[PDB]
Amino acid sequence: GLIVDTRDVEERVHVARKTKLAPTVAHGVFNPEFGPAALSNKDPRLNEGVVLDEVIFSKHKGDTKMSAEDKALFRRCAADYASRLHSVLGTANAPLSIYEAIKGVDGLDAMEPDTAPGLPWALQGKRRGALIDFENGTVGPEVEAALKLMEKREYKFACQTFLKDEIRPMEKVRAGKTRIVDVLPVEHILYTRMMIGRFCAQMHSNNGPQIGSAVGCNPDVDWQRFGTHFAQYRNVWDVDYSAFDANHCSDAMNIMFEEVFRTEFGFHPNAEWILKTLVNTEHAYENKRITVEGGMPSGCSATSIINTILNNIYVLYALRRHYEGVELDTYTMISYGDDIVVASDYDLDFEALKPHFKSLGQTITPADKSDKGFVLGHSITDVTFLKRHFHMDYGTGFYKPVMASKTLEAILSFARRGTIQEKLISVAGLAVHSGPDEYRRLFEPFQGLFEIPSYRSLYLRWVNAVCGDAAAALE
RNA sequence: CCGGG
RNA sequence: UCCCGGG
Repeated sequence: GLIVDTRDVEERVHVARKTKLAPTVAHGVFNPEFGPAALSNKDPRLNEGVVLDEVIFSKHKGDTKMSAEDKALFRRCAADYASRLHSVLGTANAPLSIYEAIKGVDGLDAMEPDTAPGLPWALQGKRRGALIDFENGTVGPEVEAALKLMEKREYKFACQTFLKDEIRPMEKVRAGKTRIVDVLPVEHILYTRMMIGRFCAQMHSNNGPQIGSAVGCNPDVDWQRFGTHFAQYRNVWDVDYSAFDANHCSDAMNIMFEEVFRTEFGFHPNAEWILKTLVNTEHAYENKRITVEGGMPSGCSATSIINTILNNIYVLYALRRHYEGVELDTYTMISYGDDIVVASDYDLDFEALKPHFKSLGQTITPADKSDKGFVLGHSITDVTFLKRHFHMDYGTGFYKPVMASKTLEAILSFARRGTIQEKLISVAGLAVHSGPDEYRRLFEPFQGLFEIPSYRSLYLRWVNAVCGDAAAALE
């Protein structure tokens, strides 16, 4: 987005400063080129003379304005995808009750009861539990008063910027490219869930190529579904974006919201209104307040869904801007926010689409670094989706999500205090797909120290997970 | 609590 | 932080 104003200010929102991610015994063995993001501006691991506060917001390069003709084209694409979407999900998009929005429904998990509340509550020193009753599914006066302002479209808010405490490639650590998290007020999250929660629930439940969304999928089971779909196409592309979230233009966001969340598709009028409050935002980071036009706040309710929907419209838009007679049948895709796999029998030229995506403010590049440009004839077994390759399991003949051993090494190399046992169990569920020898090697550092699930036990669990009756081949 | 986006 | 998936 475009920074329009950055006045310094009285009140101060102090972040975090130091990581909770401490090295494990595995770190000494694998010595990964990965470490915790820089959270302090004076982190010695940083490159000298590189201030952390600058690079955080460098992603805000501007808010691409589109022509009348590009907007009408985009409107057509948004409406075309919307048609497909609401056809599959139905039109029961009436507001969720307060209770439902808090407690969730089938396809939509309940709100986190003790996550950050946002502004202005964090300046008062107050937790989510004080504002909202998560067991009961009810709200205090302050939230109800905010609820009332949103009804009448008079509600205004600020986003609380947090530095993301996570493992990053050391190049990005040293370059100070710590990701941020735009924390919205808990009431904003609540109302958004009220306005579009059922839609979201339906999306999650209906995940797959048809709606072009993997939000809600379970890679253990769904890799067989997705893998077999995409293997039917002659060409598959693995597309990377540069700062996807920041670079959604005001025009694209507004038109997408206008076409997808219409009252004629069952939504309350304020579905459109509440989503449109994400366009022009005020961000609070320490003593500064930054006003941004364009871009999606990473950490609002349904950020993943909104990004996924945009991804879908972008691909349609870019193809129709370059080629003639392009429809939704012309290709297939699945995305998860900025992450995307696209396939087609037509030999599309994604190199030629680069400028057409640029007209939206988005920079596409191939997922592999080498080979200067996009290439034809790539298959499903060459691409990364959700940091997972599609490899055929030779025991069952099903697709399994394989993570790169270097990534698993990095994950296993760091942990927060007193979680190591728990993390190992969780990560073993990722690592089983790398096969027995690699599984043994990844956990070898932890032997004698923690309980490591046997390879065999997780393999049988998985064989049941994918279908179930494949397990019931007792010969 | 862990992974992914 | 938001969702998603798994304990």
